[PDB]
Amino acid sequence: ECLGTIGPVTPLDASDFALDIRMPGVTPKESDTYFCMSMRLPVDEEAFVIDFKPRASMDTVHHMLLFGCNMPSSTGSYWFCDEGTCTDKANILYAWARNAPPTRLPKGVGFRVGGETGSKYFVLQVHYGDISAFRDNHKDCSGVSVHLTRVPQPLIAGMYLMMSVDTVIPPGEKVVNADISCQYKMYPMHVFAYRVHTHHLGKVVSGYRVRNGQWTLIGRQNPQLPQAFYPVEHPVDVTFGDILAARCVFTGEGRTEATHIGTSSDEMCNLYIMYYMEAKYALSFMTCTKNVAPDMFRTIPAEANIPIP
Repeated sequence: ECLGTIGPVTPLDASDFALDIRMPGVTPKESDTYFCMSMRLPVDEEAFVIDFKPRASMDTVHHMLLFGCNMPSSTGSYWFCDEGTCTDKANILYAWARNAPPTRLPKGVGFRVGGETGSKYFVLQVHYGDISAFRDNHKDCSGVSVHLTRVPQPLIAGMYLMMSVDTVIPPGEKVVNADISCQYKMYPMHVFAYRVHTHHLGKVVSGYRVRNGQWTLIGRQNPQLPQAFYPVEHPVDVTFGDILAARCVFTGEGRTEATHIGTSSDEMCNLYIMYYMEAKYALSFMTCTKNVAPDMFRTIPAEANIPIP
């Protein structure tokens, strides 16, 4: 342990405590290695994550992810995240890039963990991007501190994940569109941040809320930037009756054969939409894996198609 003697649980006032989540002194051998560790919640009952503080090496940490899950992919001290992250759904809670904004939780908003439904584990992913072979051993203890409370929060945060699966990229087609769309049928969620995931053929990912045929932008981004959470300037209310619809733009230029949307020889079109909902009607995760309203896309705004290099 990098000499740090901070302690894995720190009590705060009565109902709160901080959870130092830190790599157990690891040593990366190639630039672009993703290391993973897990931390169990110390409480069995329900708690609320209400804040984070990055503790990343200035000199080499590129990216950090924190997820919430019940079954991490390993039980050893640490592992290579290529192996997996969680065996079950890895529910993303926090993201950090060097020089990207970190996006703070709004006041009164907490992620729900523990209890019957809540994630039992945190898994931390630290991407090292920039390494010298003279570092010998080094020993890095990068991670994050997390502020938890058992004071029930009034708004609860969650992740609405949009995923594409029925789309293929014929090689050399300059522009290929992957569209996603599901009906919204829960209580109101209010969208306040978003992240976009795609492999290297992705050009731009956009996400919208369509209400009575009018599209409101949730967020838009080139997915080859640092894949952190970008804040929504004004949070978008999404409501029973509305449709959520995204739109991944790919290229097949330079490619030999058809690329699919399913490993790193595939592609992916993921849009991670981070929301809050009033506590009594809330849920921590939702997913769309379909395109139920494909014809609607002929009327999608023109900004959805314009590149962001």
